[PDB]
Amino acid sequence: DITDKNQSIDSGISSLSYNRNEVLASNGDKIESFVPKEGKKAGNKFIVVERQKRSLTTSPVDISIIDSVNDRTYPGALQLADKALVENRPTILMVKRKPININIDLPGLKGENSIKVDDPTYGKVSGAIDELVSKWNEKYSSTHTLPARTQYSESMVYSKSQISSALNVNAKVLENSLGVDFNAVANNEKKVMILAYKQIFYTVSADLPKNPSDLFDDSVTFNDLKQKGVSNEAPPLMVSNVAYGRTIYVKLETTSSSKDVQAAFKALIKNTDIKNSQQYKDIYENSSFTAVVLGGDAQEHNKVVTKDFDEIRKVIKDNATFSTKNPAYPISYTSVFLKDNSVAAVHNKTDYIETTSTEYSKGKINLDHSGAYVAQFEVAWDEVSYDKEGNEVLTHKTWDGNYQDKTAHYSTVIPLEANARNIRIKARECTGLAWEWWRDVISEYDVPLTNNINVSIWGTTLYPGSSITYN
Repeated sequence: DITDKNQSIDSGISSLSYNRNEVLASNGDKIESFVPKEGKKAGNKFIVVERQKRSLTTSPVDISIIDSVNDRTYPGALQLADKALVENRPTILMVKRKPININIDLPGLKGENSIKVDDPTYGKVSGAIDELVSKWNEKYSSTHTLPARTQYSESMVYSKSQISSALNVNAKVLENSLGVDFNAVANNEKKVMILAYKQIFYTVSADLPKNPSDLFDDSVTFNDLKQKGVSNEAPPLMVSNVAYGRTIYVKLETTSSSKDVQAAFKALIKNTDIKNSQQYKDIYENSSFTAVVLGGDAQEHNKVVTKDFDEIRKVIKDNATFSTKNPAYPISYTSVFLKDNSVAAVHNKTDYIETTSTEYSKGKINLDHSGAYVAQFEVAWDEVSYDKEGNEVLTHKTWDGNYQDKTAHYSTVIPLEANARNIRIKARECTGLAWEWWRDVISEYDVPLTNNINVSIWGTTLYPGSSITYN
């Protein structure tokens, strides 16, 4: 009973100012610059990046607990709604607890899947569930293993702050357990795709209280709570739900930049007969598949890393079976504002860059003048580069051998850089007054920058011959 006159328990709370749609918000990073496009030389290739702005906004209900085989949050715990909570390290409230009812979502129990907890508390709650669980085993004695509810999530990685909203997990976690090299994808060197195999066995639901005062014991006056920490910035919450099980986390990382990564990757995953593409096969060489299992009942720090995805597969699947006997650890939960008893949701909002790319393979041109006459060639193309605006800039370049007699069997190669475009070859036979007045023995326009563009002419002044193969 404070002099502030907000003495009644149900009064303090119900009369507590705040905005649910904020008190639990995680306004991400605030980026404001980059460059719409960029090419880059790295080995016998030409990299083309593109920088688009993206804004992934999400409002989660399903919050992931940090210390999987460890930290303990449960149906009843009362946690203030502050930033600590968001970082999976929520402050906690401990006052005298009046009885409550638990209920597990386990199958074939609708009607008898509910116990009471005379003294809401971890050990208490846990044990209860324990007894609850077993009781099931009893009703289902010829079954020791039942499938687990798998929830799939998946996405490439552009930022901690990005993958962190997409998959809905503390970014730190991934950065340690899966070991992410952000700055490598941030520079489009590495391309990462993370897998989210949330294994579910069941949950536990704490029956909603008609009123707050129905939780704390009468001896608990709202003012002790205003004291425990509550405020317009600490609206207490009750864990309305907890889901138990684990989570398989695969990481598909690579060094390529061939636009067909997410492609190859997905093809690989879904294991579609397209994954036998020679191109894919190459993108696969430069890729490492790491898969770990968090949550519980699984040798901590365990981990896999195979170039053969088949190995990642056995992992996942062999983690579907959910033993009813062995302990199931907490991995997800959903609290509720006492006051309005509405579901408490987090506000992840952030802008990030969407890297996009393609790779170009170098090539050279070989000329074969096994001709019974004299000829001059004219090879010209454009080298591409990108300005600060992300615009193409066509630098026109020509072979210094252009406009020059070449006799019975000549030989030369013309090294073209992987950023070569508008490639046109053209051999003109020298029967006439001058260049623009000779007959064309070959003239291919916009030739493709193949491994090798070989132009070979042959023939008689009168009866010329020519061809051009590609690799």
